[PDB]
Amino acid sequence: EAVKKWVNKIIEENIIAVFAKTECPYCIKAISILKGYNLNSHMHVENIEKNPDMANIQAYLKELTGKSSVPRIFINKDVVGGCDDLVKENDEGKLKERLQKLGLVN
Ligand SMILES: [Pt+2]
Ligand SMILES: [Pt+2]
Repeated sequence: EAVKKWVNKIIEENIIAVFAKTECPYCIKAISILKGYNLNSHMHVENIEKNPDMANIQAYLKELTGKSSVPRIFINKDVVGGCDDLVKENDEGKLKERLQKLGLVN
């Protein structure tokens, strides 16, 4: 239960929640895209590889999203998914619409 509660608190306390790991190019790219929207104040990045419970965290992220890979991206508890999902939403205008509805971008 403790792992699930830990992941949940990260997702609930931060509007933009990103689970990543060390030296992960698509993590870095996703985080960079999000920071380009000046989301820093409402973003939290958790490195789940530097964690004794990495497998449990990944299994729970898969239960929540369908995939165990990082990056895993949540916006106001909604599953965005991975960096490719973020790029699709960004290119098609859905990311900006998300952030507008949250008051995060004018
Ligand atoms: Pt943070
Ligand atoms: Pt691992």
